[PDB]
Amino acid sequence: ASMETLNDLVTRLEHSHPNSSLLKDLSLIQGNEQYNYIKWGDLSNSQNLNELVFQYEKAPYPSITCGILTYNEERCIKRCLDSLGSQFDEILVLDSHSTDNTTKIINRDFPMVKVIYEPWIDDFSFHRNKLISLTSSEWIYYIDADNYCVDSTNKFKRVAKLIQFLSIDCIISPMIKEHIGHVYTDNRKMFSVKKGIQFKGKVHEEPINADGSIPQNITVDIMICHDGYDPEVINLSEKNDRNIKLTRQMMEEEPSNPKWLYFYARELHYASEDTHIIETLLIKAIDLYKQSTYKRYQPEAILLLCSILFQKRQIRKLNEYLDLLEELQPLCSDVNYYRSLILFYDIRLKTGKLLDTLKSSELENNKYSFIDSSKDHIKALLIELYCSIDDWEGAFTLFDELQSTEARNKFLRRVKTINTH
Amino acid sequence: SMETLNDLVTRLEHSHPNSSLLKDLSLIQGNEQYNYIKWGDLSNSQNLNELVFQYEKAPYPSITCGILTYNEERCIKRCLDSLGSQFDEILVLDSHSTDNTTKIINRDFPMVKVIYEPWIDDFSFHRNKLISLTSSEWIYYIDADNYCVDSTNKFKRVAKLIQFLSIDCIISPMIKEHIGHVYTDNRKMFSVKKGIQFKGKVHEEPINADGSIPQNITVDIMICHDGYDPEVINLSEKNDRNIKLTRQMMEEEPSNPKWLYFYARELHYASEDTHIIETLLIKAIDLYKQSTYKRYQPEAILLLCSILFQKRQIRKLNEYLDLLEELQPLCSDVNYYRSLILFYDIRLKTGKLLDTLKSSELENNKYSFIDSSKDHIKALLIELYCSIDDWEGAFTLFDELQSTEARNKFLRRVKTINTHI
Ligand SMILES: O=c1ccn([C@@H]2O[C@H](COP(=O)(O)OP(=O)(O)O[C@H]3O[C@H](CO)[C@@H](O)[C@H](O)[C@H]3F)[C@@H](O)[C@H]2O)c(=O)[nH]1
Ligand SMILES: O=c1ccn([C@@H]2O[C@H](COP(=O)(O)OP(=O)(O)O[C@H]3O[C@H](CO)[C@@H](O)[C@H](O)[C@H]3F)[C@@H](O)[C@H]2O)c(=O)[nH]1
Ligand SMILES: [Mg+2]
Ligand SMILES: [Mg+2]
Repeated sequence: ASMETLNDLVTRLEHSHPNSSLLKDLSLIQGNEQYNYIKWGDLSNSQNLNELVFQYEKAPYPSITCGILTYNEERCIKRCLDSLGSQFDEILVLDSHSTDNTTKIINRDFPMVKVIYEPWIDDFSFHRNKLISLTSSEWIYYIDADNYCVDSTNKFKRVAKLIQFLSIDCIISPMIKEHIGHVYTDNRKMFSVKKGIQFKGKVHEEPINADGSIPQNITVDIMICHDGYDPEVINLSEKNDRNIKLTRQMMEEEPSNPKWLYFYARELHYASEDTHIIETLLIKAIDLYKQSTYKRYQPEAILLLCSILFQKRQIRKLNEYLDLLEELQPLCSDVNYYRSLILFYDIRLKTGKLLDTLKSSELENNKYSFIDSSKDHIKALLIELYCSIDDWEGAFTLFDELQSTEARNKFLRRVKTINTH
Repeated sequence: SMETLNDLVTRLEHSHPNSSLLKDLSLIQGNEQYNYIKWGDLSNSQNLNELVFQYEKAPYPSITCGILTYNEERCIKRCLDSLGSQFDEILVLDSHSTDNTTKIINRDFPMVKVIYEPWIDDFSFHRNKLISLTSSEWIYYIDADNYCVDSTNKFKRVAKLIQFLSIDCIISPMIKEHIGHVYTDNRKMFSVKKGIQFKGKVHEEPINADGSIPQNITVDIMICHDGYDPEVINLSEKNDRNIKLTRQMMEEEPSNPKWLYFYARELHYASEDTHIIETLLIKAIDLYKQSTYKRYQPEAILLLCSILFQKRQIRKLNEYLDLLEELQPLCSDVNYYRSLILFYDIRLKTGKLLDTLKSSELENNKYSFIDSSKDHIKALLIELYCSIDDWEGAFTLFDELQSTEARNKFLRRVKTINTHI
């Protein structure tokens, strides 16, 4: 009863059965090489592998309930429901007594959907834990009313079947694409309801194991869209205020929990509040993380602080927090991202000083050339320096001053390419 | 009592802003150099009044315009038309043109006198023969591929002024090449009463009767030249002519650096071995040490510098920049080259930064908590590409971006660039 990774199993099947349902389901799991499973024999024996593949073939699909919180979502509720298809065995909408057409649109166009009511009490976990309560299926998947699936393809059913069949203990995250096109992978939206999992936290809630441990998240190749942060459609300030209210509530409940300090900092940052207050909150959070087994968001907190420190040019302090992050997360790309930002800033600074020194040492200061009386060669070098530091206005300005054809070409060439290309 | 031409200009700018004297003085560029003898005290408004009226009243010296021609049917009329009726005598010395050159002159310009003299590979001999044939006080030389922009009687005025103030010099109009570059030390106009003679078979120049090198004064007269326009002229043919005559001068006057500079320059135009050119120029610069003749040394040093910069011999380049600074403290080209060195090193740094980031962080199991797609890193690389003027690389990565927040900076650059057209 050996154990190997999902990726190891993938390899075998990519030789043995490239059209097996098992391989097709496995390849929905991202980061396959993480995560282990237990085999019940020698799978390099082609008979045993055929029996595994065939046993997956005829295994049942777990039942899955889709749970949806609603409050005043007439804008998008139909978009949401239509995107789900017919995968799910049940669709519960827990509505907080909407005064728009939300429930009318549901009753009218979606008679299969069950609508339950529960008044809002400023606790996302309470509402989501109520949906768990009402679920008949083996699994739940949560989608929000301002979300919609692109490529349904029965992938929810398939993922549930695979995870259950291979006895993997986890929460499942689809990918969630914001309206700007940025994709989030740690969402924690789909799990079995038979293990005593409960959400905790009034906002920025997450699923917690019944023993209080933090479950492993596995991201799957299912794309969900969101427009809840699109300023053309919604009042971003209203939601930022909702989040601040509930985050503050959570801080009062759970001081010394760094999670809420980070989110408080993050929300004040969206509202363009005093960065020194944000800075102090993040420093306190990072310090609190050291008392905590809970590590989620520590990287994100360090990186928000970094963004502020870089902006304030506190390079020494910034490097100390990058070093800390490098230690906590050896393979995190963001460290060298920031190390690179520091280097580039200094490069542009050096360039700017060179430009200024040249300009004002031969600012027509009587001094004479032997290469060009018009000093167009110096002007042309200054132009290159301007483009180098992304000061195109200064470039265009001095370009107009050029009294030549050879001097003008280098810039004209470059400009032509941009318009066309 | 003696003072500068600039001093007289100052006095007159207050007293007599419409005097001929001041109008004529202002044709002289670099007035602050050069001196003259006042006759007493010009802070007296009557003395100055008399000087002014004396100048108003003084005669214009006679000027002959001398032109060498060989097969200039293309441009001889453009040339003669541009001269106007200024001159007291126009002499063409023709080397037995086979084209229509002299027919055009005799048909369309009957007052012009045409003399013939077989070409003997010696520009000085031909120019001195023009001196012999001159009836005026002054000679001004123009070539057949030259044409005055706007006469304005400036030649007669310059001659009047220089003679009235007893200034000992050669006169240079400004000569503007087809590319748009202006040369100021051409040495084309002087009195034929002082035993001046041209020397050198090519790149010839006027020499005082005692062997000394006259002072050059540039005047605000624009002359155009298209004799280096490859559209119209066979440059290689002209280059071969000059190398031949230049080699003859090196045999006559070895150890005269002038001819080493010109031989190097000509071999360079013809893309000959840069090591040979370098060796010639180093030799020339070393011969300058032995000579009071300093003309073309700055140009020799700068040609060498161009070559050394191209070969990336930065230490040697800096020695020759330091020499040029010691010789020409106020020459702008030293700082130009010092800036080129620093800009090149900066771009190298930027290039290595780009290469290091891209190779360590893209597509290789390192992860981000900022953006899982790594578009923030790609966005920074795009910035680096633009900084070093590699837009094609920038365009390529730009297309990989999925976030519009990531796209924004490059889009606005390009958008703002676009509106400037
Ligand atoms: O009083 C209320 C307010 C909202 N709702 C519903 O709950 C869902 C919450 O998502 P909403 O779009 O409002 O919050 P958002 O900031 O976009 O979501 C994140 O933040 C949420 C809160 O942490 C999280 O649940 C979500 O998954 C994140 F993406 C949505 O479908 C609302 O209709 C409600 O029923 N009653
Ligand atoms: O065999 C010949 C060849 C040319 N000529 C004439 O001499 C003049 C100068 O020649 P050209 O303009 O071709 O020489 P270029 O290289 O442009 O002039 C420089 O180089 C010249 C050579 O030092 C210098 O005189 C000139 O002022 C510089 F700008 C021009 O008007 C020709 O028609 C000639 O009469 N017999
Ligand atoms: Mg939402
Ligand atoms: Mg010419």
